Amino acid sequence: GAMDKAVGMSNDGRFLKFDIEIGRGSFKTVYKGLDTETTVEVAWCELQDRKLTKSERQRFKEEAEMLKGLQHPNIVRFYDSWESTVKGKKCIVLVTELMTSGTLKTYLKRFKVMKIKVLRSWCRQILKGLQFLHTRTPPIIHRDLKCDNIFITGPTGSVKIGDLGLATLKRASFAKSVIGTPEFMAPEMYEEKYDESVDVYAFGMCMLEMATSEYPYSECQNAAQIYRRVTSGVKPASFDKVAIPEVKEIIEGCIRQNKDERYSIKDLLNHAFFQEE
Ligand SMILES: Nc1ncnc2c1ncn2[C@@H]1O[C@H](COP(=O)(O)OP(=O)(O)NP(=O)(O)O)[C@@H](O)[C@H]1O
Repeated sequence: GAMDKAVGMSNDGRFLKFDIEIGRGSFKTVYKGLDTETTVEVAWCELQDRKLTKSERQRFKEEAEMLKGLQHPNIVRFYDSWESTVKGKKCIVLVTELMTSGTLKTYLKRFKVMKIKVLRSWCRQILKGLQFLHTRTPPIIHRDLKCDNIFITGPTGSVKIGDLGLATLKRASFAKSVIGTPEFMAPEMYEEKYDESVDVYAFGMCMLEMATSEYPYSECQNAAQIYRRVTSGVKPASFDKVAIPEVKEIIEGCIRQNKDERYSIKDLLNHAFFQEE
């Protein structure tokens, strides 16, 4: 069967690809693969864009080297990446930990609401992962945090942050200058700046999504209206639907327009909402 047809391999024979398509987006196709060295299944991802400039691919090679030496139990593990030659163009392959239980976003669609104990636990694990990344030397900023790339190991398991280090390549992809997902992007990111606090802003919106089970700014007609609102400090309408005042208050501190007024991650971890139990 399916697991007997290895239709691709890394140069070393470590990773094998099976013709089992497990998902597809506009950036990436994901296939089930095998790590022959540990026997664990992995996610073998193939980038849709086969016309990235030499310079884009070179920069990503340097990025993948750093990603390959980072590990934390709340971060989806990055194993390797290389360029395969498929047809007429350089197809980039990434191999990552296989996540078998979907995302926070699909969890919210399935269960409709998140219980406040589950919220607290998962938000705390996201915060530990970000805090790990922010305290490396040098610091690593994710830049593209959202509910869609936060994975779970099971409905009562643990959270892993996905897509670390792919924001530059996602921007290059199809030469479209996509900077991120408007709903989660701090105001300063449209001026081409980022610091650690963009991740605090995005964490705040993830928390807003988990507390309300709706996408932030779903009232907005398009990304332009979101841009205008965020860069004048107009909150998403869902902020007033937040039912737990402590939660509301954390979200408020995370999404402040002025980056310097936002909570630090350490502030967040010591908050009574998280520090309790
Ligand atoms: N490590 C993983 N293990 C298993 N499935 C994954 C993994 N990473 C992504 N997927 C799934 O593969 C599908 C496509 O991934 P996704 O990240 O939506 O694609 P994308 O092209 O990067 N982004 P977008 O264009 O915004 O959809 C989604 O259903 C993901 O849940």
